[PDB]
Amino acid sequence: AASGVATNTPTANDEEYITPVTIGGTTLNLNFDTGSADLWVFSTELPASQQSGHSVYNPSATGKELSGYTWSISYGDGSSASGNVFTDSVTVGGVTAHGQAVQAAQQISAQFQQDTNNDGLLGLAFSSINTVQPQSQTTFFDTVKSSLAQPLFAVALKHQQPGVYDFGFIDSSKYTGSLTYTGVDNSQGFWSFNVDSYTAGSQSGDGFSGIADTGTTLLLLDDSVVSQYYSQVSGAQQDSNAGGYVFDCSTNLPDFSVSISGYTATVPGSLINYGPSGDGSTCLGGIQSNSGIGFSIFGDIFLKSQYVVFDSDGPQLGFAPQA
Ligand SMILES: COC(=O)[C@H](Cc1ccccc1)OP(=O)(O)[C@H](CC(C)C)NC(=O)[C@H](CC(N)=O)NC(=O)[C@@H](NC(=O)CC(C)C)C(C)C
Ligand SMILES: *[C@H]1O[C@H](CO)[C@@H](O)[C@H](O)[C@@H]1O
Ligand SMILES: *[C@H]1O[C@H](CO)[C@H](O)[C@H](O)[C@@H]1O
Repeated sequence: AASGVATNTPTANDEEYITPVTIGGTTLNLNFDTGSADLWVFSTELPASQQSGHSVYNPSATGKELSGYTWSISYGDGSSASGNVFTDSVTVGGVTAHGQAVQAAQQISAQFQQDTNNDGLLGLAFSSINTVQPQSQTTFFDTVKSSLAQPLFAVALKHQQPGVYDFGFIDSSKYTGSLTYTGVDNSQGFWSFNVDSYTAGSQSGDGFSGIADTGTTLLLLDDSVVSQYYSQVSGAQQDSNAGGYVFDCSTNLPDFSVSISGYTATVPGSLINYGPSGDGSTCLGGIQSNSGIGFSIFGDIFLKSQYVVFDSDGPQLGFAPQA
């Protein structure tokens, strides 16, 4: 049976996490994304100027076209990418997926044109929302999961330290105490779970649903919850140059917790200071608005507090405080 450890590294301020992936013998640095289901890469089909600063996939060297197949994906922040499809050998953490669909980029939006930190994305959401047309393809995980010792993966994302993606096994040294599991709703292709209640510092409220999303930087919550949280942060104000609510970097931030099948998942206030806001001299908050979508995005700010098991049996999510 197979298993492996893929090492992730955060970019500056932990904006995204990058993990090396070998595709047909070329290693690319990809953004592992439990919020989407596409494995797409910068490729030799992009204009040369857009290849600069990246490792790129050359499908002609090792890939096998999926004849007449295309892909086009659009993400929450407005970014997008599109192209055509080849199958190839894809190795993550020493685990090789043979005949894995690799989505070669022909077009990339401005955001990807300005991010030289990654060479594309490796989706880890359910394969049902893979965007390949006319028939969707399986993610790296779904391709290999019956070959793994257990059909799961697990993630430790850290603040300014390398972390792990564990494929096919649970590393019990990555958390304190025992895991608490909660059922997953995969009906929209996400690792969606329910929280029974929340605590935003000195205030608490009713539950909601959200998705475990390694591809999103922040913890995105309902505006009511954001407002409740920052009402407790002295001098907090919206700064559109920075991305949302900002505050003095020396601020002692309240904790944020959620109730998950009787387990309290707590994000310490220290992790809710995302980093210098950029423009001037404030820091950006790790909690921000979900734009009114009616569910929450449990992005990297939250994940840095937990070890999280993504188990296809169920499916279910397992949580415990990171160690
Ligand atoms: C259709 O699904 C997706 O796009 C999923 C899930 C989602 C659900 C509901 C709403 C938004 C997103 O998002 P994702 O995690 O695959 C996707 C991947 C990214 C590389 C583009 N992330 C995002 O779109 C999110 C925003 C979001 N959720 O609306 N993007 C980010 O967090 C971006 N972060 C910043 O700009 C940093 C700044 C916030 C300090 C990104 C560069 C990583
Ligand atoms: C993950 O699990 C497999 C199966 O036991 C091992 O072979 C591998 O070394 C790693 O521990
Ligand atoms: C990724 O790298 C880190 C340290 O180099 C981990 O220890 C893993 O085993 C992977 O090799």
